[PDB]
Amino acid sequence: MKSPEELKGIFEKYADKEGDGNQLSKEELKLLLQTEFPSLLKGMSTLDELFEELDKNGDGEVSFEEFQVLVKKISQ
Repeated sequence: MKSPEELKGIFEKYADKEGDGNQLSKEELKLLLQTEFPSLLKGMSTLDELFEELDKNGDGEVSFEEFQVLVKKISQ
């Protein structure tokens, strides 16, 4: 969605590796940049503050409602 089928993709590929492909988790956010740009998860203390930067109780999941702050991280 943020690019030619590059953002909505994570949301069906890794978001799908776990349950539906319309929700994410910590084991499928990292794989995102890794495929597109692994070092996109900077901001220091990353690998975790990317989860709270979107939701605060997803329960370890990130639906496309919280995966939006990342949608502006692919296009470029």
